[PDB]
Amino acid sequence: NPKFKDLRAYYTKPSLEFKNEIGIILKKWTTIRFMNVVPDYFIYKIALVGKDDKKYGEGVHRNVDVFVVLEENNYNLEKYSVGGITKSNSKKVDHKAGVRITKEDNKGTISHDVSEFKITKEQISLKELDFKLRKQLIEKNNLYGNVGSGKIVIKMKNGGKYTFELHKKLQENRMADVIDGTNIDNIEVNIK
Ligand SMILES: CC(=O)N[C@@H]1[C@@H](O[C@@H]2O[C@@H](C)[C@@H](O)[C@@H](O)[C@@H]2O)[C@H](O[C@@H]2O[C@H](CO)[C@H](O)[C@H](O[C@]3(C(=O)O)C[C@H](O)[C@@H](NC(C)=O)[C@H]([C@H](O)[C@H](O)CO)O3)[C@H]2O)[C@@H](CO)O[C@@H]1O
Ligand SMILES: [Cl-]
Repeated sequence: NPKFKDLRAYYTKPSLEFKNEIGIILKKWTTIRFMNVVPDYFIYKIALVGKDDKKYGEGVHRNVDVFVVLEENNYNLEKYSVGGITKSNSKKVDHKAGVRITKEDNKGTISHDVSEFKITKEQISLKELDFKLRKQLIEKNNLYGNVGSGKIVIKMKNGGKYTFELHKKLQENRMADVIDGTNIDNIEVNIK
């Protein structure tokens, strides 16, 4: 009940997608480092968390895509987002993955729904997957209305999996983890 409010608000935030941009990293001036992205005359500050800190050194980084979710921060920054950095596509991707949703309402009834998640990137961040999928589950399945727990599992063609626990926000460090979008096989969602 109480926890759903915060999650529903976060996962209904607006997002932005920047592709084929350049990232600019200057000397560390605070506790976390940032990649600056300037698509159209405003500077986006992307926190470098988890694996991204060692992945991007000072200087210019070409072929950068960013999945952006602006949010509040303790650094006094106006256009701040965490993770979501990937390598731009070498060429167009036109792929898709079936989503299988099992939901048990607050009355015990078990239902099923299906959707198709469209994949247009070779490399996709767990940030993007987690965010887009939860937003879809809120809009179409009322996630965080009556029920707000369970899991999203991204199943890969090689047998790998990536799990997002629905009762809390995706851990920040994992927002920088990236996977092969073309190798996503299907997605399983269980809400309870
Ligand atoms: C304090 C904190 O934020 N710690 C996180 C780890 O999360 C904690 O430990 C977990 C075991 C769990 O108890 C969680 O609730 C805690 O916050 C985090 O560990 C990942 O947690 C997620 C669930 O939130 C998964 O359990 C993940 O295991 C898997 C996965 O299913 O997603 C296993 C899977 O085999 C593996 N896939 C491959 C191909 O290797 C994936 C994958 O490594 C991750 O999804 C990539 O993000 O992991 C736990 O690893 C941990 C992940 O690095 O980060 C902080 O330490
Ligand atoms: Cl695995």
